[PDB]
Amino acid sequence: LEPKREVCELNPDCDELADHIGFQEAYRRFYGPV
Repeated sequence: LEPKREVCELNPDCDELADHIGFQEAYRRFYGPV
């Protein structure tokens, strides 16, 4: 797994994850590999 969540921070879709946990599950929802 490489730096992929860099874009996640921009899109509120998975960015909201960092609000209560901020791990990867949210990003995996629309990608898969972390």
